[PDB]
Amino acid sequence: GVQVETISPGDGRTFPKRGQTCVVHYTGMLEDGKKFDSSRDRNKPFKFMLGKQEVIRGWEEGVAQMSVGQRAKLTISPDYAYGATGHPGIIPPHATLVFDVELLKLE
Ligand SMILES: [N+]
Repeated sequence: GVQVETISPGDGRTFPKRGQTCVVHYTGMLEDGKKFDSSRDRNKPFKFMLGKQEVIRGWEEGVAQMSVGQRAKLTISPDYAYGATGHPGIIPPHATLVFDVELLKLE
């Protein structure tokens, strides 16, 4: 499953619902602490609709427990990320990923 640890609190009341577009900034890291992706480096926030399975299971379940403005660290197990196959060249098999995600707003 996913484990959420608050880094900085959000409003404590606006949680994302199915069908909404979440606008976030993130940084992906492998268990070692090595970065592999980051909307921050691209200086452009990422958007995805909750429920449309366009991101890994772990983001859909973890981000749904965050509120607007909150910045959290998600620790996601293989079964909720890229599985046994991973994504060769980028993500190793059976990899536990750590994301530093900040929920900027909802649309
Ligand atoms: N995968």
